[PDB]
Amino acid sequence: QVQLVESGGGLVQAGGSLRLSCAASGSISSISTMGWYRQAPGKERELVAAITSGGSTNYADSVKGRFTISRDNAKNTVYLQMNSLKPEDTAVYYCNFKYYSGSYFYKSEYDYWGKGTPVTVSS
Repeated sequence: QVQLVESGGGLVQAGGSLRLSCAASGSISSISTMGWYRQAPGKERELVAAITSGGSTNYADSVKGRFTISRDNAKNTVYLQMNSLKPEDTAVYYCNFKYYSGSYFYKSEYDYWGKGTPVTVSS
């Protein structure tokens, strides 16, 4: 019933797996893009996975073939199944919802994000 609150993170050893989830604000299909950004202390924000309203997915190089972004319309929830975790994946993960609107005279781009969740992959 709570939204824009990333859950499912924690501490796991290398090779482990986690599954992060985030509920959307209303109809998750009204969304235009859903992404899972991550940032480690001392490092810059980086996009890890991004699904479009059509299902087209994009991934990063380090996470390709390991992390899997996905969506459930019934539960209005975006999912990131992280697998074969490596210590270089330790960071705080944020979920972002991008909404595009416009007409022949204007263009609006809303971005809503959550508080994040920590992921610690131990060596």
